[PDB]
Amino acid sequence: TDFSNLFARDLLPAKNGEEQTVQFLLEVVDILLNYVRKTFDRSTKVLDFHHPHQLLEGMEGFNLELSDHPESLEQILVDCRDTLKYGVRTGHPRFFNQLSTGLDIIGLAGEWLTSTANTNMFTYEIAPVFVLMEQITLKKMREIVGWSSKDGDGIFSPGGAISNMYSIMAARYKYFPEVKTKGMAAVPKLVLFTSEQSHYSIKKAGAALGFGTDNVILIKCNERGKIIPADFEAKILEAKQKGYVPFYVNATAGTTVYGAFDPIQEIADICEKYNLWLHVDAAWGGGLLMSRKHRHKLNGIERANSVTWNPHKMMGVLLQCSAILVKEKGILQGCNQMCAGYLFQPDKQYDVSYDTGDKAIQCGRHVDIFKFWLMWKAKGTVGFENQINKCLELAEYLYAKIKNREEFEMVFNGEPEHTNVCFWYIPQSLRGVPDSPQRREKLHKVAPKIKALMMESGTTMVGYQPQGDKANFFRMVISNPAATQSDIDFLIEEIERLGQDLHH
Amino acid sequence: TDFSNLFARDLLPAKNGEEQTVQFLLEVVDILLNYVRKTFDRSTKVLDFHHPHQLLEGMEGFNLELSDHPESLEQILVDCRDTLKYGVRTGHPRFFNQLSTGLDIIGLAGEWLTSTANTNMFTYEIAPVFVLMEQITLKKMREIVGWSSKDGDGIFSPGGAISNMYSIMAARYKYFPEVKTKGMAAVPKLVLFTSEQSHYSIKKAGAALGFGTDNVILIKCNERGKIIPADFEAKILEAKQKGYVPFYVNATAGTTVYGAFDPIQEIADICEKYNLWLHVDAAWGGGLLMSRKHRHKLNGIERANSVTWNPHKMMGVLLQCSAILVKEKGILQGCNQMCAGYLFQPDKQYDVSYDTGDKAIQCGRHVDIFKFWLMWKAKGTVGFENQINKCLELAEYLYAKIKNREEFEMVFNGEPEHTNVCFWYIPQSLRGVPDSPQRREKLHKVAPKIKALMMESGTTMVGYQPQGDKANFFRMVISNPAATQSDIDFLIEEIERLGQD
Repeated sequence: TDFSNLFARDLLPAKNGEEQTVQFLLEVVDILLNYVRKTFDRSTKVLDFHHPHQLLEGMEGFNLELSDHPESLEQILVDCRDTLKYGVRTGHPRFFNQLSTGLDIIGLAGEWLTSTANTNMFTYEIAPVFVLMEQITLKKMREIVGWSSKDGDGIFSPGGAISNMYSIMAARYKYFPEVKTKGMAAVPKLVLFTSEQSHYSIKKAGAALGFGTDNVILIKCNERGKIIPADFEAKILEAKQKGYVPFYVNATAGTTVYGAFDPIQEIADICEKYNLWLHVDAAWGGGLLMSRKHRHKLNGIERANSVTWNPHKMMGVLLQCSAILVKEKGILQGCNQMCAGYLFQPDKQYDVSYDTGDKAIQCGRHVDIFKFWLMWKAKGTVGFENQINKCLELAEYLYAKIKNREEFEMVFNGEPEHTNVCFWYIPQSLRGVPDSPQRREKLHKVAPKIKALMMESGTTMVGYQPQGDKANFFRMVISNPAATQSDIDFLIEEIERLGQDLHH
Repeated sequence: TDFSNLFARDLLPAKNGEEQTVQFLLEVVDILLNYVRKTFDRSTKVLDFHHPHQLLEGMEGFNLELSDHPESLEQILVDCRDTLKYGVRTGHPRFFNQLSTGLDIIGLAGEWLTSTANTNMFTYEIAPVFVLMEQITLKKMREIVGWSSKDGDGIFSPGGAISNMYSIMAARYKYFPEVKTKGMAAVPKLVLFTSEQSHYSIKKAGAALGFGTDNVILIKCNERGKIIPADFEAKILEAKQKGYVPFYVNATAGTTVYGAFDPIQEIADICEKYNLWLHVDAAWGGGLLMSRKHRHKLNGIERANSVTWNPHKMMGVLLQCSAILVKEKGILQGCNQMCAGYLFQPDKQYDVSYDTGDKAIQCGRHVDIFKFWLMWKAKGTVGFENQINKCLELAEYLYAKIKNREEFEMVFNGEPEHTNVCFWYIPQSLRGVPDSPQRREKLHKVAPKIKALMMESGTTMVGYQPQGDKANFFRMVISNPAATQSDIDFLIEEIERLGQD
């Protein structure tokens, strides 16, 4: 009869709704604090798995349907509790399913404040502090990349896929600025280059931006999943022999599956020779720039024309936090500006070059900076460094543990460059067969079955995927500071235990 | 002591940091609660304005610079307090600067939960509840638009600008699917049509997607800022006469400045006749679909092939909340899919049609659904309706108040269709008049001066802008349920006060 007789219409801005608003929000916070507590407790399941149809039918009875009339605030609080009950705990020490794992407390605080501030990034006028924080943070990132203060630009975007899109748009504007007014049909045939094992967002941007996927050329990778530079130069020559114009390459920089690093320095030499825009996709591998021990894997990045870097991956900033960094200033502005009305707006009393909105592809833009800035203040560069180092350390631990075991087979020959560890579990019946197309078809079914059993028990989660002619394999990854040695020991033992229950 | 010698490294996941984690977060919440309290208090300033260099060149105990070593949690709490101190209160009853104004308490709660859940929208695997909420909500939105309850399509996007971009991509794939593989050079000179007063995101997507801005054709508007269908038809004929290929029109649907509504039904007739994709940009005007009294302004929308609708504007959902709705299912999937790795994954144990990420242009995608879904549960459709109705009511009040005053001049002849009220403050010197390029040069300087004085005093904020040949004018807008009639009285009196100063 308290919250069960109260409605949202009775809260602020409703006259003198202050105390009840405070009490409601404190009741919400209480629910979230309990969830935060349980996230770091290993007795808690990673997830209570339900098929889509189970939750759609009233489970139980959590009602997802919408209606004409309001529910009570008590029912709203119940809906909050149930939503968290049936979701996946992405902060759990034993959640290894994605590249982004864990729950940073400072990041969480930063997020809660950002939501309270509730503003757009497009002008200094309504986001003065956040605009300056972005400027400070972006330049710091460019310094870490190895670029000089002489030049530099950048913006945060809604995901690294869109950061990658930015780089291609910027590269096309630098070389063929007439595309903006006249379109793709008014310039020569432009061709892009990316690794066979690079992220699909390159092809996606290729299609979206009017290049066509036929004109996104995949470069051959060696055994370790790295671009072979000789193939890159050969593809360039092949393109211009038929009258096409090579203008852009994407180097990764920490691939999504292998965690491989493309040889940036060799690629840069070829780019300098043929005048190609060099983009480095460090969405995943960019975290390693924070480590003195590991940053050498990105050597040559200082020669890139642009860099994609996702703090929301390795640095464990909360979703989303993705930057595109561009060496030369003015390219993003020139490429994207429409000088509308109305929003920018040259006769403001302040320097309108702080209205960053017109160099974006977005109009309205969510504030992603505060959570990241605050975390950097709370940790220091050394904080990120130590965190990244231990993640990579326990990835080495994992690799060494399974490296020479009969139960496991490594997908490729080579030490992992990132926290990615790619392996098959080999069931007893398959050990020493040997390798055959019939063996691969049976092996293919092993990973999805084990994953199904993982999700049913809710003990752990890890991703599986095929690649090229390889059958489904586990891609283990570590980015969660909550993950410990015993959590890795647990996972290994769990996969083995579940590999002995393939008969359901 | 307390937090003076505690650090982030001592909090969870650190072994014994549970008690200090809870206490820290409760101290953060306390700061946010005080800010929420003050947001709805009219004694509080909307903003304490500072030039960028003023904030950069040191504020007391507040360093923006980053360093190698951590600050104490006490200093972190101070940084939070200072950040909010020097920002703009977008929830303030007297904040009228943008189309998105106000602070919804349920929306705020929803946001806090979403951040705690911290997940991606791309698969049912890691976002089971949120994926279903999105499916339920999108179909409800399609029903409100007037489309079928079965099938249909849509997705939430990071802004209405990108929702607009989706619609052009979808139309292009529907009409010219060869572009995806061959590029734009395989189908020379495709053109897009949009109003002269439509949102710049159409031109922006035109440039980005390879059409060229030359091939984004602007349609003439009448006195009231509406597309002249006449005109629309004439430009189509002109375009195909020179060999170009029309395929797409954008109708708005609630324009950013005038708040005008394009005549969708007449445009739809022309689209049906010439086989053009009809997109309705209801980013701003879409909130009016929730009102039985006002939804008629969007009559014909049921005939659209796609609709952009931003709950984060009129419905007052916290940024960002934007949907693209597509009548025909499978277009977004066909247009956008890359069928990678990873993730998708076709051989999962659950129905993989519930993995929706491959029809997006994004890979990773922020959960924008919960805050919106929760607000809808908390308010009901009737809740949104009553809220929308009062905002439009006090926009009528404003219009009537200044309509026949010597101090004010209306930018165009006609009653506002939305909450947008466009007017000049005319100082004594320019009464009256006559209209000339010489006079417009003087009037242009008025609005920016008053705005500068507004921001200095921090009493209120309202936008100003030019359009075509018109000098800078004020564009008042109302979307904040906290705004009252007395706040409208205050703003008007404040404009007049600042007007001769």
